[PDB]
This record gives sequence, C-alpha cells and structure tokens, in this order.
Amino acid sequence: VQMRTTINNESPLLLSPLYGNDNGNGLWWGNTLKGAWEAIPEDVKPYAAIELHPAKVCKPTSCIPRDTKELREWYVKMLEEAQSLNIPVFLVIMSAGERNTVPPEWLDEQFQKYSVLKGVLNIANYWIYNNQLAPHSAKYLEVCAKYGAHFIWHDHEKWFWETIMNDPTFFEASQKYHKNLVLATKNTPIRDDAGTDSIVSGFWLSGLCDNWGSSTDTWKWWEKHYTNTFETGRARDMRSYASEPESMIAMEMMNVYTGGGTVYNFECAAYTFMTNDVPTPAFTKGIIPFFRHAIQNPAPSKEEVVNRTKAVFWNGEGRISSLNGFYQGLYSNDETMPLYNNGRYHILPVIHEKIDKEKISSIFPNAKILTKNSEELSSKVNYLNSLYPKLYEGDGYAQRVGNSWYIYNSNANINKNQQVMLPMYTNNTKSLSLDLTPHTYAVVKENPNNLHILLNNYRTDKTAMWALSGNFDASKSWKKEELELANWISKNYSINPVDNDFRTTTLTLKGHHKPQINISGDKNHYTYTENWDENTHVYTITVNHNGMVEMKI
Ligand SMILES: CC(=O)N[C@@H]1[C@@H](O[C@@H]2O[C@@H](C)[C@@H](O)[C@@H](O)[C@@H]2O)[C@H](O[C@@H]2O[C@H](CO)[C@H](O)[C@H](O)[C@H]2O[C@@H]2O[C@@H](C)[C@@H](O)[C@@H](O)[C@@H]2O)[C@@H](CO)O[C@H]1O
Repeated sequence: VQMRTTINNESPLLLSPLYGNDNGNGLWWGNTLKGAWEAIPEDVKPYAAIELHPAKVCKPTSCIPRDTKELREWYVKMLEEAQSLNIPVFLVIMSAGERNTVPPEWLDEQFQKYSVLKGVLNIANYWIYNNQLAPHSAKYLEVCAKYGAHFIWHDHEKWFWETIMNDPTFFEASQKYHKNLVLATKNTPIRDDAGTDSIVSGFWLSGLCDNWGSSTDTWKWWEKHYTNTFETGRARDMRSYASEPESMIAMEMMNVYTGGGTVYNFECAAYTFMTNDVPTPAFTKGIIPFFRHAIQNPAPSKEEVVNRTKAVFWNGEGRISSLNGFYQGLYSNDETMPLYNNGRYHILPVIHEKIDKEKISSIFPNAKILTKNSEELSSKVNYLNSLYPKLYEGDGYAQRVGNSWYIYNSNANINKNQQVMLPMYTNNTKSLSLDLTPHTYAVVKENPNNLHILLNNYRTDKTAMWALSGNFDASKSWKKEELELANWISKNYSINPVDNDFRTTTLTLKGHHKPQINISGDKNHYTYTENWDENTHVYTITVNHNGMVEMKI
C-alpha cells in the first residue's frame, strides 16, 4: 500500500486548522475550506494539508468529539467538500479524554471513500487522562496503516508521554505501525517543554514513530498572563493568544526542525492562520517563511541526529519526570516556556523505559547512557560538558547543525539584546558575531566559498489591538466577542499590520578580500549599512528590519 502523504526530512508537513461551527456554513472564524487551501502558497501545497477540528459541532462540550449523528454528518460534509476540491485533510477524531469517539469501522469506510482523507488526529489529553486513550489510539493507528494514512498525536508533559508508551497495546502498535505514526508536542500547558521535546524526539530515535513534530500554541501567552509585548500588570484576555511574537512562533518551529522534527501544527488559528479567509501576518510572515526553510533545507535525518548524540538519558532506572530541575544549567532555565538558552547539547534524547538498554547500545553505539542512578549526575553539567564541547561565546542561543549555525535571542518577554560569537568551520571568515534584539532568529550556512545568512525578526506592534474597548475574556471563546476580535483582525492586523518599527541586527565577520554582498528581504521593511576595515579585515553589516533579510557573502 502506498502512503497517502510522504513525510520525512525532505518532505515535511504543515497543518493549518479549520474549526467546526454548529451553525452557518459550518466553520468558525468566518473561514471556508476553499479559502483555507487558497491561503497555502503553491510551493507549499505539496507539503501541506488542512486539519478539520469539529469544535463547536461537538456536544455536550465544544472540542470534545463524542460520537453523534451530528458529528459524523459534519465530518462527511467537510470530506465531501474537500474531495470535490481535492484538498488533503486530516480529521480531529480524539480530544480531551473522550472515550466514545467515532468507531474504527466508520473511519475505515471514510478512508475507502475519500482519497483526500490523509489521516486523523488525537489532540490534548494531559489534563484528563484515562486508560482507554492509548488502546483506542492504537486501534485507529491500525486503521491508518491499512490505508497508507497517518495517525497524529499532539500531547504534552513527561509523565503523560511516559504513561502512554508504557501501555502494552500502544507500545505494540507503535512497533508495528511506526510508519503511520506521528508523535508530537503541544506546549499549551506551560510545563515540561524541554522534557517533552526529549521524550517525543526520543520516540522517533527509538523507532516507535517515523516522524515527530509539534503543535505550537499561542494560547501559552495567555497561560503565562502575558499581554502586549514586554507589558506587565494588565489582565489577560483572548488578545493574549494574538500576542506571541510572529518570529517566536518560527523559533519554536526551529526547535523542532533542528531536532529532526518534521510536522508543524498551530493554535490559535485566528492568529496563527486566517480569519474571514484573510491570512494573517503570523502565517505569511512567521510560519510560512520558516516552513519554506524546512522545504529548501531538509531537517537533520534520523541518522544525523543519532551521530551527533554523545549522551542519552534512559528512563530505565528512574524517570525524567521525577527529575524536575534536570535541564537547569544545561539548556533550559524555564520549562514553562519553549525557547532554549543553549544549543551546545542539541535536544538531549530521553529514551523510554520500554526500550531495553541493549537496544539503545545498538541505536547509539558511541553514546553514553545516563540514568537516574548514574554516578556522573552529581556533576551533571561538568560531565555533559566533557562530551559536548563548547562551540560559541556569548549569551544568545546558537546550535551547530551540520555546516550551519541556528541562532536566536532566547528572551521570550524581556526586552534585552543577546550576542553570540561564532567560530566558523570554513575560511570564508574566521568568526561571525551577532547582536540580536528579542524575537530575532538567524541561520548561517557555510558553503565552500560563500556564506548564506537568513535573518528574521518579524514582530508586529500589538498596541492597537490592546487599546480596543470591549470584553475579550477567554470565557467568550466560541462566542461573538471572539468573532468581533476575528473580524477586527481581518480588517486591521491582517491588512494594515503595524510593522514599520525596525530593530537592529548587527553582523560582524572577523578575518574575512573585501566582501561584495548580495542582499534581499521583505519589501520596504529593511535598510542596511556596510563597514569594512581594510587593515583588520573586519566586515560589519548593520541591518534595520522588521521581517526577513537574506544575504549571500
Ligand atoms: C475543562 C478545561 O478547563 N479544560 C482546559 C482546556 O480548554 C477547555 O476545554 C476544551 C475541551 C474546550 O472546550 C476549550 O474551549 C476549553 O477552554 C485547555 O485546552 C486549550 O486551552 C486553551 C487555553 O490555554 C484554550 O482554551 C483552547 O481553546 C483549548 O484547546 C481546545 O481544546 C482542546 C481539548 C483541544 O481539542 C484543542 O485543539 C482545542 O483548541 C487546557 C490547556 O492547558 O487546559 C484545560 O484545563
């Protein structure tokens, strides 16, 4: 049987979601299925699909997909529409602990009838676990395998993912149907961000799923009580989901990309995608440009991630969920938030207890296997620092990935610059330094005879949205105040983005022949000054921008 979707490092997947309305044309936020697909640029379409979440169609509770006549109707309606239009779709069929979801038999028939049906999703259960979720997912996975489809599970937290793969049924099914399984994060609940990345990517490395990825959720900004960028002392509301910086969304994608991840999904869609069929700047200027990077430059393969791995942590003698300060002093000071401070260790993989130590030895023959009882954990940093050499100076985030540097400012909501000094691996230049404002990422690729630099610091000013009168409390989600916000978005944010405030990225090449540069970027959204020191051979470019800037040097 041929797969319905090709998903790997050379062929990643972007999911863009649609939400059921129990009313009207059947979809929330003024969106249409046709409008959704039209929003996907043509070069992205071969690597994209639409998620169909029943949402308000679910009864008694919105977004909890209990099997009803009305739910099945809605799935069928949307499938019908998707087919006539040839739009690849995935259905959210599991969510929030629901034990009584659509029968496996029914899904099986939908697969027979619709070649646009590429697979299904289980999303968000960490707060409402029961022992039927893993077995039910296993059964659904088995149906997906029968039809060359994918089962995609977005969930979070260390104890939860440990618990899921400890299930006999799900563990046996993952071992058989890994080709059809995508395990994926969902950092909504502002806990365990590092641990989750380790365990989930760890599953992919252990052969339990052929692909991993993420749901990058801007609701986390609301969970933190954050409001306007850098603002404190204001009450949160739904505008908080519309306030995580655009480029930061891309930085969260970068965490996945550089860890070998391959599937990208997002909430809240009113911010991250589209309202009234008008794509947002977060989508077009945040998510799209980074997904395009992932298309043009395949993510680290499984063998690449394995071969760079100097140590793994194995849950076989005590679990990472019982080590609450493990990532401190390594690469995350704050597991409530997604950004990593250090790229020195990549994502350290965590291997689930169900994987024998001997199997770990054969996946990572040159890796050190750490456990909770490891003597070396009395000097955790010093020990890991003797296996993973220091690669750069400064306080910013940088990771070496093959012949590339992946860089960002790691301050989520604090207006402070970070600097990195990057030794280089070719004689194009001796070192490269960056000064970076918050919400700026960079990719430096060393070719044999040139360097390619991508910069993106796109962040709209959210002040105008925050200045609006009205009630936008989260208790009004799925209600008309949410639509008011969604309408405002399509007339203000999405069409007149307040993105004319530039910020400075400073790029210095030391020991670089006077560089002739080729430069481009987002139209009307950058200026630059060059400076060359004849005697010291230092070349400095000062880029003022709000958006993407690309150079070849
Ligand atoms: C009972 C409870 O309070 N649960 C919340 C989750 O949110 C609520 O429960 C859901 C079943 C929905 O009815 C939702 O409308 C409701 O708020 C919550 O999940 C998400 O959290 C964000 C806030 O951080 C939003 O509320 C968002 O709409 C929720 O996500 C939806 O529901 C999920 C179950 C999935 O289906 C998503 O894909 C949906 O978009 C979590 C977050 O930690 O917290 C629970 O306590």
